[PDB]
Amino acid sequence: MELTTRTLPARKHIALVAHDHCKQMLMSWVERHQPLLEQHVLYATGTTGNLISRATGMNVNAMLSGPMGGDQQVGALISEGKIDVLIFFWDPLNAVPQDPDVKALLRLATVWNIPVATNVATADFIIQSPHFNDAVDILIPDYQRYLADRLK
Amino acid sequence: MELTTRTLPARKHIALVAHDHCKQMLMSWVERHQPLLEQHVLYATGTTGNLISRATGMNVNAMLSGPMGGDQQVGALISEGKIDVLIFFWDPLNAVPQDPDVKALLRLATVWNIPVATNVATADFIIQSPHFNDAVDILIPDYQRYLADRLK
Amino acid sequence: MELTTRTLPARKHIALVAHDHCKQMLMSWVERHQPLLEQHVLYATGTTGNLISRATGMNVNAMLSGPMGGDQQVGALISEGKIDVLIFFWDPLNAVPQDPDVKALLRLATVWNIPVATNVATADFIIQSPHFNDAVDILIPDYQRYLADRLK
Amino acid sequence: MELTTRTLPARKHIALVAHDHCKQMLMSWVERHQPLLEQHVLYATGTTGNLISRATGMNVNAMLSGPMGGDQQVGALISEGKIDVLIFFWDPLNAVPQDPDVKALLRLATVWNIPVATNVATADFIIQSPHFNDAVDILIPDYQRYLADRL
Amino acid sequence: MELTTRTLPARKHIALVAHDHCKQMLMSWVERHQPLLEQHVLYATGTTGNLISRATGMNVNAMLSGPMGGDQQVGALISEGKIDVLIFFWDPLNAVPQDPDVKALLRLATVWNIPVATNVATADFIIQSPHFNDAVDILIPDYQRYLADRL
Amino acid sequence: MELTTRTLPARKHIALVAHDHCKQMLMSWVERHQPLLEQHVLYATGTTGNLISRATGMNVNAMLSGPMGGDQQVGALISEGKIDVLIFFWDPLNAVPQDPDVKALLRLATVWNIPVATNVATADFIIQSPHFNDAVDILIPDYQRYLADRLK
Repeated sequence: MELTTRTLPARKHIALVAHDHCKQMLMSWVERHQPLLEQHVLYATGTTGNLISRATGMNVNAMLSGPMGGDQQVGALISEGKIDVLIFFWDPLNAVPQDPDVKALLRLATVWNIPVATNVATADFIIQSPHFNDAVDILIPDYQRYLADRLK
Repeated sequence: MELTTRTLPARKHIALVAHDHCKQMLMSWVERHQPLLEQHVLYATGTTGNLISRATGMNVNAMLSGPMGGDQQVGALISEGKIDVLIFFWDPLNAVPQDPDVKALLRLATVWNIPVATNVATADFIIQSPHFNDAVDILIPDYQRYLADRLK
Repeated sequence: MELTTRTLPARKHIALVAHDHCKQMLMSWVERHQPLLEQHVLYATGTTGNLISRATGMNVNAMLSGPMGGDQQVGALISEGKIDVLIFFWDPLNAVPQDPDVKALLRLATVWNIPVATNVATADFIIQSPHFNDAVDILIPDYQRYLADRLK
Repeated sequence: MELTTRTLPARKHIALVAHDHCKQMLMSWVERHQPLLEQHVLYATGTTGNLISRATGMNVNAMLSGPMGGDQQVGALISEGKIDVLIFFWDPLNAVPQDPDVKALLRLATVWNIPVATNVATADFIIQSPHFNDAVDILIPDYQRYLADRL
Repeated sequence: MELTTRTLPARKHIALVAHDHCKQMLMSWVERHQPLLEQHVLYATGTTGNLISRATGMNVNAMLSGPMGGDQQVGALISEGKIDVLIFFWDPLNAVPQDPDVKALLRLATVWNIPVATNVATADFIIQSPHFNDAVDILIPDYQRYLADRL
Repeated sequence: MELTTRTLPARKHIALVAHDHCKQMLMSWVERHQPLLEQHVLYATGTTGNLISRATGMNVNAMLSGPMGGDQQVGALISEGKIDVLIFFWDPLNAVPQDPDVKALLRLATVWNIPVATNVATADFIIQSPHFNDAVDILIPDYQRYLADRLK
């Protein structure tokens, strides 16, 4: 449908989310890039958020735990254009009860066209990118026109 | 233990959501109960919310459209205890792309134990219940004890 | 789609189903409302059924266990107009093997427009509704007309 | 879990089901095997059943249409040991709203261990197999034991 | 859509896949038919493959374990016409994380119209079928015409 | 589980896949990055592969169409370590018949820890990252040890 533009700020609002068997990976990743991450705004789901702040002293805006709605809170923030980057390490080897929430979240990150990482390799390539700390124009769906065509 | 208590106010915060093929059904339902619904606070996804407001003249807090993240916004409000009742007329005869969002939303409504109607019959029974206009206590999981246990 | 009507008898045919982690939740709910439930016809899936009759002494028409086909037996009965109310406490925090059966059962309960509760709050609202003990009409899809078109 | 046995009678109770895009495929298959199928008991979902009846003239016990509950009716019969063979030509190239019912039906057919064909090739192999026309014993889960242990 | 034909060779390429809870049931099925299976070419997912080889001494082309991609490797071979029969005993009573890989594999087997068995009864009917050791023509999508219309 | 490492060659093996409604976006994206891509080895699903080679003249190893097995062929290549990067613009606003294949493919990409992009924003950050043209070590699961424990 109709697409418009949005500018990701130089200072990104990053969401960090990880499944239990993936928390250790996210932790190491975060500790390895702390100096850089400290330059942006950090958000996370309940458990993930607390484990990170307690371990690194970084300021993290913790949302509810994933199974309790954290994923949907993050999804909502992305739709509202309040989250610019999503680092979501989900477990591809273990059945998760909130699997629909997981798919719904990834679905929204895809439609709102924001940088998304589901593994370390992708996360490294993203944060080591030269424009990670710059303003970046992205194409996003034009809700205004979308809804307008719906009310006709 | 693992559960606590929440009190639903007399003036309920109602979320109204409907798939395209079920919108007429929801519209009719809303019209036949405009008198009572006017005494409560209404929320709704994009398209649904506008249609209702333009047809009945009631104040409706419209969020994004479902496919664009509206379901997750509703789910978020529910997890935050800002939505007391959910009327979600999803289409059981049509496949939708935001199906994971649909499932995730119903999953949260189940978790947070709030009144949920997925069809007209259930909506009618719920709205005709006595203390529907009264303050009612519901059992909800104790998030504090939950998160605390997570961070052991 | 064409719609016709069906009359819910005063003495409702209630199906009671609960996943393992919600069984104590359902049991407790049934005992609290025994004086009321005793006035209706009860049906349930294998395990749930036996646990109820053995704990309350009430007569329950037990079907097969969910995983073994119980869910579909209930779905069939619903489509056939033999079940008027569905109380299905599925687990929102645990993945189950018969998940497709769960979704298929809730899909049909939605299609045939009967009161459905997936949590305690909704269930309480339904049974306290004034017409829970009266005969009431509900709108249902007109199958004959639906099939005629299919063969048109 | 403990297993027991069930006998599949010579005269089989067959459930015939097909998605719209696969109906023609099932119709052709049923027509070229009519002489044999006429010897067994046929069951089908609503639309499929009616189409087969008027096209071949055979007697078919039509259940409700799939989207309307037909699939679960068939599942119910299978779990009750009333269906011996399932011919389900579902469409692998088109999204279906009753997808959960489709997966649920197939899950049950697996559980109760009855012959199941989801395509023509499997359907042909099945009906050309010797035990299709005679009684044969199959292993099934022992429900009694299963339920007893649950309690 | 547009169809064409393929001929399964008398000597079939069989893929054997089973979830943990169904492995033993697959082992018993294999040994019970070893004489016949010995005359064919066997493929299997990682764990399943090695278990069969070590127990019967039959040669088996072992692929990666299912969760690691083995289901997709089998799916790939099927679409390439390298697999003629699929014996997939998936667990109908236990959810697996690679559930999508399971559905995708079954979806392809359906599309490419090859004999497929998800339980013992179906597997026995197919294996006991007369033309199991003969060349058999099956109808398959005409990929050429298919891709041609796309562009 | 036990992990090991793998080195992604400087000259990457890239898989390009896109759903119909996303083909135009991928196309123009490839054209705008043609100079970079020309120095690598490209793979793609049926339709997508031909459209690209036809419009850019680049050499593309085309597999089968996704709905016909293409996604599984790609997943197979990934698990075998023959694909280093995956660009998959799947349609988040459309229900696809091969949905399971789509998820299975994304699941493997996650498991094998290779760079993956599902939208333009992510694709741009990845291709501009410095290590894109350099040999890179990634953490992958140790299959040998994994399989050995399975046969214990």
